[PDB]
Amino acid sequence: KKYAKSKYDFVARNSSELSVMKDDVLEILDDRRQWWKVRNASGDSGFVPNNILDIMRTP
Amino acid sequence: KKYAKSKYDFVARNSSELSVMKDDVLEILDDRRQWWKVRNASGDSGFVPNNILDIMRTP
Repeated sequence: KKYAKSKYDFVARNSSELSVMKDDVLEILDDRRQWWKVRNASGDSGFVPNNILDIMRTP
Repeated sequence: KKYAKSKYDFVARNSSELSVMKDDVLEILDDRRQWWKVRNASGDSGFVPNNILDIMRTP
């Protein structure tokens, strides 16, 4: 059972994000695995775990 | 534009998560800011940026 407290307010820019108020206590899920917000080829947007993604860059 | 390629498949379990297939090319949003999956006092699940949170621990 991992917990954290929000130091600042956070307003979700859309329904896929979660709004929180300063001092709110939250339970951290998935064992702190980190996520990135991404958009696919068809314009769909959402969160994906970043440990299975590889950044693409010029050689 | 910043892009990443998925190395494995990922099946969304929530409407805020985006299902992806191996080899899919995704556009990374929010300048790669890192997010955590959390659950609030109300029991709702969601994503919040991890840099506004202070970890909490009991001695």
